[PDB]
Amino acid sequence: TCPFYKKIPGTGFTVDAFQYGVVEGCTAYFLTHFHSDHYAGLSKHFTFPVYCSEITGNLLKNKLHVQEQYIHPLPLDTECIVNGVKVVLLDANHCPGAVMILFYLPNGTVILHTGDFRADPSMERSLLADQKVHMLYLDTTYCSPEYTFPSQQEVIRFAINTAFEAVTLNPHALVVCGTYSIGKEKVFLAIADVLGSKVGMSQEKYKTLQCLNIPEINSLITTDMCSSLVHLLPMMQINFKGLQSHLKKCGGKYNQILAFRPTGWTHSNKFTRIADVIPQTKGNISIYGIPYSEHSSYLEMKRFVQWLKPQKIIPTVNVGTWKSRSTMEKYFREWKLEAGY
Ligand code: NI
Repeated sequence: TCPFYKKIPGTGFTVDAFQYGVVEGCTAYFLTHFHSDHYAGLSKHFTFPVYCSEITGNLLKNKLHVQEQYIHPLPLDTECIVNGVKVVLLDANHCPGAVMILFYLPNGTVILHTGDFRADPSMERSLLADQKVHMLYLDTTYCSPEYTFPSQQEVIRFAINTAFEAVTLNPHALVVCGTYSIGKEKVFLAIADVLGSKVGMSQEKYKTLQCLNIPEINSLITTDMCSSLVHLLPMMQINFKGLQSHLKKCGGKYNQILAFRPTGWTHSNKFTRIADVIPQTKGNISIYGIPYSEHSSYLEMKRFVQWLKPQKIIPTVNVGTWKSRSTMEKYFREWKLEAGY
């Protein structure tokens, strides 16, 4: 049965609620983004209206085979009426296609559902600037001050400089990047661009990338692994055994692997600057963990919320333990007392 923090009161609507069967009274199911914990339950047999971005709708049709008649894509930054209620989709600065949803309830209440997001000051000049929000359903993934990490731009500067140095010292090195979902495409696209290579990958992952409206993509990716010196592999294979095995398959073209694992936060963020990051090495194989996040840091989250000044906050992440819920509630009250709302 569908939990309360996935229901929008005063509407027939649910958010990211596909794993509960037919939800009683739901007339439209919104999907914020194409990540498995959020789409869990959708397939070609789904027969209710799904509201989402254009990119999410390309993935629903091609990857999960949802029939076209039930997919309702909306443009961003545009007031739309759905089943008699005004809504707006806003860019979430998460993975490709990911949105926040503003609902303008018939009674005058305004609700923002962030989905998954990485808060940014640019959001302070979207259509959020123009009116008050009563309720915030918030992505609280990293809602604790110990969660620090660098900007995406610093992380990509590190990756590009590292890969270019390596391959210029040894033209026979291969670069490998891990993946398990959409998101974090800048990692492998930026490295391939500095090296003058396309990115090589499986047919399944090429298919997923072709749904994402990325400009000039045919110029950047390929299924011909032999023509490429940046390969994508599943995240589970990014270890010394899996990489050894891959190097065997390359027919003696290469004699060294430099590999990247984009993670979210890890506790090595509590000690080490991005500049100081070092790999794990065994023989001719080196693996770097790089903290490329598509969720808000604590500080980014706090800034957004203190700007928005919501009357009530409903967390959507870390909701399963009393200790988590109490920690989050304490920071929300600190933020409100400090800012004065
Ligand atoms: Ni996500």
